[PDB]
Amino acid sequence: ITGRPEWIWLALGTALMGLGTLYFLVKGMGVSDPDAKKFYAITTLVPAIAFTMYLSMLLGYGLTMVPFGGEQNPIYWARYADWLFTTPLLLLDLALLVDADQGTILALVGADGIMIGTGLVGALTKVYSYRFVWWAISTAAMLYILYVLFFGFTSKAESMRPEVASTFKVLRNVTVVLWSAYPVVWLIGSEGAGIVPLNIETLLFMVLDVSAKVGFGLILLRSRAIFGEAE
Amino acid sequence: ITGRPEWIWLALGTALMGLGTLYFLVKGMGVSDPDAKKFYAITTLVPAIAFTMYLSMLLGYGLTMVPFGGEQNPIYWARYADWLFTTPLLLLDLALLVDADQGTILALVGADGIMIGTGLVGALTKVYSYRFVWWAISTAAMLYILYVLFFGFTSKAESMRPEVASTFKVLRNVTVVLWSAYPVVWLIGSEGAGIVPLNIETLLFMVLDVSAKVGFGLILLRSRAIFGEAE
Amino acid sequence: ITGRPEWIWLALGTALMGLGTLYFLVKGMGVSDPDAKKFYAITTLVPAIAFTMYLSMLLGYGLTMVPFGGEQNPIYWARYADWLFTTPLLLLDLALLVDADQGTILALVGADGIMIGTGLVGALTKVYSYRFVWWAISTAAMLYILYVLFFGFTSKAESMRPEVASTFKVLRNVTVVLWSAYPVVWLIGSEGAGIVPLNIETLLFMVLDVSAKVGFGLILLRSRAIFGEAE
Ligand SMILES: CC(C)CCC[C@@H](C)CCC[C@@H](C)CCC[C@@H](C)CCOC[C@@H](CO)OCC[C@H](C)CCC[C@H](C)CCC[C@H](C)CCCC(C)C
Ligand SMILES: CC(C)CCC[C@@H](C)CCC[C@@H](C)CCC[C@@H](C)CCOC[C@@H](CO)OCC[C@H](C)CCC[C@H](C)CCC[C@H](C)CCCC(C)C
Ligand SMILES: CC(C)CCC[C@@H](C)CCC[C@@H](C)CCC[C@@H](C)CCOC[C@@H](CO)OCC[C@H](C)CCC[C@H](C)CCC[C@H](C)CCCC(C)C
Ligand SMILES: *C/C=C(C)/C=C/C=C(C)/C=C/C1=C(C)CCCC1(C)C
Ligand SMILES: *C/C=C(C)/C=C/C=C(C)/C=C/C1=C(C)CCCC1(C)C
Ligand SMILES: *C/C=C(C)/C=C/C=C(C)/C=C/C1=C(C)CCCC1(C)C
Ligand SMILES: CCCCCCCCCCCCCCC
Ligand SMILES: CCCCCCCCCCCCCCC
Ligand SMILES: CCCCCCCCCCCCCCC
Ligand SMILES: CCCCCCCCCCCCCCC
Ligand SMILES: CCCCCCCCCCCCCCC
Ligand SMILES: CCCCCCCCCCCCCCC
Ligand SMILES: CCCCCCCCCCCCCC
Ligand SMILES: CCCCCCCCCCCCCC
Ligand SMILES: CCCCCCCCCCCCC
Ligand SMILES: CCCCCCCCCCCCC
Ligand SMILES: CCCCCCCCCCCCC
Ligand SMILES: CCCCCCCCCCC
Ligand SMILES: CCCCCCCCCCC
Ligand SMILES: CCCCCCCCCCC
Ligand SMILES: CCCCCCCCCC
Ligand SMILES: CCCCCCCCCC
Ligand SMILES: CCCCCCCCCC
Ligand SMILES: CCCCCCCCC
Ligand SMILES: CCCCCCCCC
Ligand SMILES: CCCCCCCCC
Ligand SMILES: CCCCCCCC
Ligand SMILES: CCCCCCCC
Ligand SMILES: CCCCCCCC
Ligand SMILES: CCCCCCCC
Ligand SMILES: CCCCCCCC
Ligand SMILES: CCCCCCCC
Ligand SMILES: CCCCCCCC
Repeated sequence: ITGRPEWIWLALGTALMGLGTLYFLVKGMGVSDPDAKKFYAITTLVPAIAFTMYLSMLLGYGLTMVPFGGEQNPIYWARYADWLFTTPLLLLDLALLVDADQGTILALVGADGIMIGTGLVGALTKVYSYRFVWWAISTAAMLYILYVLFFGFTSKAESMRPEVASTFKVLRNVTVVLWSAYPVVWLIGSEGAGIVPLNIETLLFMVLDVSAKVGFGLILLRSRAIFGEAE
Repeated sequence: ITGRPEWIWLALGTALMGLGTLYFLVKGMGVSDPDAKKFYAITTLVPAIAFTMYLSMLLGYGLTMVPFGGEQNPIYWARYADWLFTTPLLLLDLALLVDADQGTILALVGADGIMIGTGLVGALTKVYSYRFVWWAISTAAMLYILYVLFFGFTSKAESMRPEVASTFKVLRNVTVVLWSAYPVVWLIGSEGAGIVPLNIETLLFMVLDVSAKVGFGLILLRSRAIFGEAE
Repeated sequence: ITGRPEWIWLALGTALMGLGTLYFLVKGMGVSDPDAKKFYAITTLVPAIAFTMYLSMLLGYGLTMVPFGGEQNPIYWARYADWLFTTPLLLLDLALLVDADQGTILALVGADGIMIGTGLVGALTKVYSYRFVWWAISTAAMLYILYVLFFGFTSKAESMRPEVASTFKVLRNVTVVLWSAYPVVWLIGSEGAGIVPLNIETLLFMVLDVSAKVGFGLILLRSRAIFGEAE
């Protein structure tokens, strides 16, 4: 484990995702509202999945070597197995908050799968220049997601209860800022141009992951928007 | 790229799926009917997924070598990753058109997963004679799907609006004819008996894919069956 | 095939899953109740999936070698591909029986995915002591599932029709007893401590699989709880 300088950030990430999972699990014990139960189930699964994948990276299972640039490059593939399941769950939290229609939910989840799937292909591609073709396709899929979150959901939240509109607006802004950083870290990190070393890259993804999952969840599950209007 | 004679058909397929995706995306911009939005989302995702997998084959990522018959045989595995997601989406288009019940939808999607999954196992199997055992199981799963589309959905469409009944009947006939060709191309192509060479096999799958996805989508999204009855 | 002593139990399992699939398929022909169709579709898919994965193990495709303990250990990875899809389908049978809320269904299916996913990682892990870390995480996920089936569903079934309450109680008890045996067989078998040899381990999993899928299905599909109350 300790033979890799980035191990400290993988261990911290593992701990923070595990602690986040347990807090949400305990906090959700005393909840019977069927609407609130939906948000607790979605939001608790997110850091639980991330916990297992951070642990796999810490123990060395989620790491492979990819030859490109005449070098064997360490690629943590477990990140994409994490994101494949956690990013659509996070979008479902937002879509259920605004009572989005089914067709829009399917478009979001499908574009998200394309985003993560093409990012994985780009991470494992051995022809250096082709890695950035996949990065560009994946980034186009992300821009579609961000467009929908702004010019489809925002207008839908305003016609909703005030507390669900204000909570959505906050979580929307958090998501757009944090998610946009991921393609940048990829491009300048060891998967892309190799400007930033792997140990610093790992620290950046850990800060982003914890903020986008645990921080996101703390804002959502403390809001009254997750409960139905009741007397 | 150009070192493979089949590259021209992979490049054409990539272009036609990309163009198809963009047309459906633009055409769906001016749509607010929640029913129509469902069909546009399903139908636009189909060629978008196929685009990415054709590109992976063009660039050489979606290709592996499988030893059988005393030879290293080029097997494009990316086809099955495509079909795993696009064939159930196409069946969902048909099932939603006739307002199929949930139990029937689950049976269709499950049989479809078995069809594609066993076809993938057959494509990667190293014992030559066993490849055709998997082909037979996969073909049995397809025949179940075709039976349901005829002796379960057809009777349901007649009790529906006339425009949804006539549109379903057309898309049903297109699907049964085109899908039935796939097991035949597999059997006589490089995955099976090896009668037809890979470059011709690739041309045939490209014609079938574009027809079953883009051609299918053009018929559906030009129909009024996708809109609810409104004044 | 016959070069492996466990082949006899893989062949028996294949036959019993295939026969089970055909019986459920025939029995479900004469069913039009939309509620009953749901249970028949879920319950017939379970042994059909298991059939294909037992066949892959029989023919040698679903087997790999994992080095640990200074030895190349035969690991049947196809079991986890089976369980990944069949265990959530079995939980869906139970959840639909008691009309569970959506949030609870998602929590069950998500915990089940974590259970199977971490068990697969543990089966393929090359550092011997780490294999049991994954076993423990997977077992914690199972205990969560069992808790929900007892202290969330049981109370919900009592407020239901008497026949659905008594049928659920029976299937609940069958599930908790049979599922609990799996982590024990893993721990003492070739994936874990290696006390029980592989051929005996394979026999035990076959008895458990057939009972948990075909036996489970025979109890459910003979009950009147799967039909709506009708005159
Ligand atoms: C509606 C939305 C959900 C739609 C989703 C969008 C999606 C279509 C976007 C594209 C996804 C696609 C790129 C997934 C590729 C997975 C692949 C990286 C797995 C590893 O295989 C890659 C190479 C080794 O580098 O295999 C070496 C050769 C091996 C012999 C490969 C044989 C196994 C194949 C991988 C079998 C295909 C399985 C499916 C891809 C499983 C789904 C994986 C997940 C990442 C989507
Ligand atoms: C309700 C419906 C959706 C049900 C679906 C029906 C489905 C059950 C039908 C059978 C599907 C099954 C054959 C999928 C097999 C995937 C497999 C080809 C992936 C590549 O692995 C094959 C060998 C190399 O040749 O791995 C070499 C050895 C490696 C060490 C393998 C270890 C990884 C395992 C593959 C882990 C299992 C992952 C799941 C199979 C992922 C789903 C893939 C998709 C193709 C279903
Ligand atoms: C809501 C719920 C459904 C959530 C589900 C819970 C889930 C997150 C729990 C953890 C699942 C995770 C451990 C799955 C790992 C699959 C992995 C074993 C496949 C084989 O790859 C392992 C190594 C060889 O040993 O690959 C060698 C290196 C290769 C180069 C690997 C590159 C391919 C990657 C495997 C791509 C990721 C694909 C996804 C993991 C596909 C889903 C598989 C299924 C088992 C979940
Ligand atoms: C909890 C994890 C989250 C919210 C991860 C989000 C990840 C992304 C938005 C990743 C995006 C990428 C691109 C847009 C292209 C480059 C490759 C990716 C996958 C890093
Ligand atoms: C857009 C792609 C489509 C509609 C693909 C359809 C593919 C099939 C219907 C494939 C069927 C197969 C068999 C029936 C057995 C032989 C292997 C397959 C997977 C080619
Ligand atoms: C039809 C198959 C069924 C119902 C299989 C159930 C399997 C389990 C409940 C497996 C549980 C495991 C653990 C709890 C940890 C050890 C590894 C597993 C996956 C065997
Ligand atoms: C979206 C965030 C990207 C900003 C990356 C900042 C990295 C600064 C760290 C110093 C770079 C290390 C280079 C010298 C080793
Ligand atoms: C009462 C609110 C705080 C509860 C404690 C939460 C502990 C989980 C770890 C959170 C750290 C990361 C927060 C986002 C920066
Ligand atoms: C379902 C369509 C299958 C028909 C295949 C027709 C192939 C004819 C092309 C000529 C065969 C090439 C053999 C000589 C190289
Ligand atoms: C107005 C209808 C035609 C629009 C142009 C569609 C261009 C997408 C490519 C379609 C070619 C394949 C059609 C099926 C044979
Ligand atoms: C949950 C069931 C686990 C019980 C396992 C009993 C196995 C007894 C078979 C004899 C053990 C073989 C050891 C000598 C070869
Ligand atoms: C009339 C009920 C029996 C029908 C025959 C079922 C045959 C399928 C194989 C069942 C054997 C396994 C039963 C569970 C132990
Ligand atoms: C490729 C993996 C995608 C599945 C991720 C799991 C979450 C799915 C959310 C589905 C939302 C409901 C759509 C109607
Ligand atoms: C990782 C694979 C999980 C999917 C298994 C297929 C069954 C899914 C059941 C979904 C139940 C409905 C949830 C609302
Ligand atoms: C185009 C939709 C408007 C909202 C999206 C904001 C774009 C942020 C740019 C992200 C940069 C990634 C490289
Ligand atoms: C048996 C259901 C009737 C409709 C299915 C038509 C069968 C077409 C044969 C396909 C040939 C594939 C080898
Ligand atoms: C803790 C929830 C109560 C019901 C679960 C029964 C636990 C059975 C123990 C299984 C042993 C697996 C190692
Ligand atoms: C080795 C660098 C080659 C540059 C390729 C950049 C491709 C980016 C595509 C974005 C449209
Ligand atoms: C090398 C050819 C061996 C023939 C096997 C055919 C199997 C087909 C099974 C269809 C029932
Ligand atoms: C080689 C045996 C090492 C023992 C590790 C046991 C780990 C079990 C963790 C359960 C909390
Ligand atoms: C609940 C605390 C979980 C912390 C265990 C993971 C941290 C790795 C320490 C080496
Ligand atoms: C929108 C046009 C997309 C065409 C790019 C793919 C074709 C491959 C050319 C080499
Ligand atoms: C319907 C009977 C299915 C039996 C075939 C599988 C058994 C393997 C025999 C070698
Ligand atoms: C993106 C930063 C999240 C901050 C988490 C703190 C929330 C406390 C209510
Ligand atoms: C299967 C052939 C499809 C033909 C596509 C043309 C549709 C234009 C309306
Ligand atoms: C767990 C044992 C199941 C027994 C199956 C027999 C059911 C006949 C109704
Ligand atoms: C990490 C355990 C949390 C302790 C309870 C927090 C207040 C519900
Ligand atoms: C109005 C809410 C502002 C939230 C933005 C937070 C950016 C990290
Ligand atoms: C909408 C604000 C985008 C912020 C992008 C930050 C990328 C590091
Ligand atoms: C009555 C519609 C006929 C459609 C069949 C088209 C076959 C390619
Ligand atoms: C229902 C007509 C079937 C046509 C099969 C064509 C196979 C090449
Ligand atoms: C009251 C029903 C008892 C069922 C338990 C069966 C254990 C195999
Ligand atoms: C609730 C009874 C548990 C039985 C466990 C059996 C494990 C072999």
